[PDB]
Amino acid sequence: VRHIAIPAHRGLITDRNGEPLAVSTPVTTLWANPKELMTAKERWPQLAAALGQDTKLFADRIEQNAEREFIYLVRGLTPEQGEGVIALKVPGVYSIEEFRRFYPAGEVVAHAVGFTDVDDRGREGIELAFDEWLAGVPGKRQVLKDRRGRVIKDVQVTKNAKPGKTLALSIDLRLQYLAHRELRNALLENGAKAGSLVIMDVKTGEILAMTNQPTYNPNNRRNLQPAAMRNRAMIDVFEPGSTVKPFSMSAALASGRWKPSDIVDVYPGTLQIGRYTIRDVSRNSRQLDLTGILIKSSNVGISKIAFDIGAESIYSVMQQVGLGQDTGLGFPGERVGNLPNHRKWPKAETATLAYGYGLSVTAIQLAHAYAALANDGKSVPLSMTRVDRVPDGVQVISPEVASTVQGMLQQVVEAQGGVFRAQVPGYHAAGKSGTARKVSVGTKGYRENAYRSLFAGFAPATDPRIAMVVVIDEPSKAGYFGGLVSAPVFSKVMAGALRLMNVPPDNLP
Ligand SMILES: CCN1CCN(C(=O)N[C@@H](C(=O)N[C@H](C(=O)O)[C@@H]2N=C(C(=O)O)[C@@H](C)CS2)c2ccc(O)cc2)C(=O)C1=O
Repeated sequence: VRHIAIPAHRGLITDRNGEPLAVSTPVTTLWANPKELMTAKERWPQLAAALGQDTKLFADRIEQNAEREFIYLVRGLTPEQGEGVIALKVPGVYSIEEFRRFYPAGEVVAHAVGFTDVDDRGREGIELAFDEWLAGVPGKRQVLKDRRGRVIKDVQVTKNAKPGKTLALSIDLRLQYLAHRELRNALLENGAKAGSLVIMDVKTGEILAMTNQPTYNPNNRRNLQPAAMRNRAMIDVFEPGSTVKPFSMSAALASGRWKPSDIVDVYPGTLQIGRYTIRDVSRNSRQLDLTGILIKSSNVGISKIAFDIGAESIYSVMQQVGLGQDTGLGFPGERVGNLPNHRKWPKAETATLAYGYGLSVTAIQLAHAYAALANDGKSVPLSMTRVDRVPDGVQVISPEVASTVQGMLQQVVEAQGGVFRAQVPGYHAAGKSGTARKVSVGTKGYRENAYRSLFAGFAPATDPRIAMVVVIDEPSKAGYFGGLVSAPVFSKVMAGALRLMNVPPDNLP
């Protein structure tokens, strides 16, 4: 006598509130004993029709396997259409109860959640990451044959399978939906080719939403683009441009060489460093103060400061806030990125670092860096499961240096000539826009037709609760600046995010 393994019930995956994101539904599998089927050949065409198979090819198969002990007829029928075949009473055919995954939210959380293969085994996303947790231990039942090789059902020897454990994600489904809508809208409005949006609780390190475009339906995956399956927020890296200037500025303030009211001469909006040149886009002034360097996004201005304080001070801050650093999440295919070191930093590499080039980070890392800045310089570890206690973070930027930079970032949103489209009705919002040329397809240089539109920020400025990053690849029909393309998305999603968490408005009306 032999065994057939009976599969375990895979553990439920939910959002932070209990909304189901991946549930295992019962499905029927039918197998047969050819030694018995060959005695009821008259019933084969009826059976084959009930299985939706060709009557001849079905017969061909049962014939070739006549001497065999055990064969599958079909895997993964519904419980209704499955027991339809059982009701035909055909001798030699039996049922097994199996499980198949279903994803209620579909493409909205597909990238995060991932999916299981045909055998209900985790293969992408959280399904793969927490596969041990979610799987459980399968059982088994013994099949009992008699004197003539017929199997009997009246008696059953069974070891019950142990069901998998429930997993509550950090993601808020209500907030994911909102984030997914707006990123899709922005991507279609601007004719963009890809995008990512990350929402994080700055206090708990929880990822409240993480969505990407293009996406896919994990319930129907026939013919699928590899590009559509990428969780770009964790799997793809980019040079973050001027969105890392507040960290350069943090290093400046902490060095004791600079104060907010210092002025810097940025004339004529260019700075030649040997065989290469630094350029300011808005060459509208000769002199800017520190806040003005962020507002007008002066690459020349921040470069001069970097020469004064040195790259070592800048590199440390960026490293402490998590840029180019392991997140500790353990997501499948997740990228650490690259924050380089040189022993002795030349001026060119010192400058480009100061305004966010030469380093590569993920959206989740950028959002994590802004969360520390938002949480009074107190970096807290990332989590994609529901957090039951506010964890021990690390004070990476000084509480005072943080408040200053918080104030400065609030100005780039609210001050004149600032990123006014990032403003949130009823809330004081802080953040920084960015526009960056994409790196050349396998060459030293950069593209000049392809841009990445960035906006990173947090709100409310009076007591930051959540931080957000928006990234849009290759906008192509309605401008391309970050404060034009990414900022409106930030504004839209942040507005909804805050009210959904019942955050009190601090900027009336
Ligand atoms: C090391 C070599 N290398 C890499 C490429 N490279 C870059 O791509 N630079 C970018 C660049 O500075 N963008 C700025 C930024 O980051 O914030 C500003 N963003 C804005 C925004 O609203 O968000 C604006 C206000 C306008 S501008 C830029 C320049 C020209 C453009 O036609 C568009 C964007 C460099 O500078 C550079 O030297």
